Amino acid sequence: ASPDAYAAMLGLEKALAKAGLERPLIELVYLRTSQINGCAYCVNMHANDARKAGETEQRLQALCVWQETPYFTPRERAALAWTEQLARLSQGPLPHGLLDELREHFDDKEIAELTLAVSAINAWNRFGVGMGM
Repeated sequence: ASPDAYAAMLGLEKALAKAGLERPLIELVYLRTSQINGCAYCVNMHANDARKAGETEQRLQALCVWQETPYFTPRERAALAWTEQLARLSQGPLPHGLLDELREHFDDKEIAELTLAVSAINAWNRFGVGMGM
């Protein structure tokens, strides 16, 4: 019964849904940050969503540890490092190179889309965790 809240939160996923970032990738972004933030609700949602959109079990189980795995592409790995360091903003400055490295795999407008995706899920993880979903 804060409907003004739920919809402010949907207006992000409404923009993301119009975003030129490929959906399998924003699902890896959502699933990975939900791992880091401990939203079990979000992890179960997007995990299955990613299944929906055709992800393999092998990559799904490797994302928890993607850094060490060959299963993700350079473009994926660059979005996953952005998402990892923006999830852990509490702990660290971002490394200076991160923005530059990102530009070697995404055009400027993809980066803003990547960034709203990661911000949107960081928001949702906080609603989930806070309300014991």
